[PDB]
Amino acid sequence: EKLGKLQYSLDYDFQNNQLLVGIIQAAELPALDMGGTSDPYVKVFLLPDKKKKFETKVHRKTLNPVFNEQFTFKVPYSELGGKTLVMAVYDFDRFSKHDIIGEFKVPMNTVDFGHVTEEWRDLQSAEK
Ligand SMILES: [Ca+2]
Ligand SMILES: [Ca+2]
Ligand SMILES: [Ca+2]
Repeated sequence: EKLGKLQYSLDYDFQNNQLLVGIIQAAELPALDMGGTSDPYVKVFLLPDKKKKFETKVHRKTLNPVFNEQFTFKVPYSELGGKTLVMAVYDFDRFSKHDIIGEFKVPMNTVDFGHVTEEWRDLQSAEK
């Protein structure tokens, strides 16, 4: 199974003291519907609390979508280090329980916050 990835561009602005989470694009995702398609959308939040749980616009009928949506969490830097950033790209099924594509987590203590960390990180298979 070709499980795919999500590219992000994540920064912290120290004049306002806020987190910044630039969700760019996903590539090569599995089809979870009876026509070889997916309806992808990213659920974007922070551990362990879940302060501002976000949802991107749904890009219906594609396995390679482009979101371009920066999600801002207004949190101080001493509280940010312990918190771990989650992105879970989901298939929208309109009526039934929404079938997960996959997910990964990124600790803020591993991110060096000089400018912007911009990288492709891979989506691992979730059973949710
Ligand atoms: Ca589905
Ligand atoms: Ca669907
Ligand atoms: Ca379903």
